[PDB]
Amino acid sequence: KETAAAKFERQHMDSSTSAASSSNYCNQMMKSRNLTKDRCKPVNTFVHESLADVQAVCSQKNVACKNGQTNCYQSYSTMSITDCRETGSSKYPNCAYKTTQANKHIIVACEGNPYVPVHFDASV
Repeated sequence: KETAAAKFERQHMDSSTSAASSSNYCNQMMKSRNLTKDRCKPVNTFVHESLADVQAVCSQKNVACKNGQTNCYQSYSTMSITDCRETGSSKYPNCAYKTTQANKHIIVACEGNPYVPVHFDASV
């Protein structure tokens, strides 16, 4: 139903803001991107850079993915990101998330043609 590339954009891209401005950002974004739909997705990272800058990571530093695959790439530069993690008290359907803003290098898994980001591996 959703292509792998479109699902990555929906779950991780937020180019409309330069950084999460309030502690409520994660509760708002996890719901509007439909990540609290049938369950509370426990962890999710939003990247605040243009889509072209994120797609460009697929041509940057090739590294292993946590799973051992080798189609992962680490951005040469740091990027504005927001980590969203369910709190100890979150309860479907009352999903509650802790928002943590940071500037780190992102690691993404790339696939296809065009070769674009399909999974968010981690940040450093």
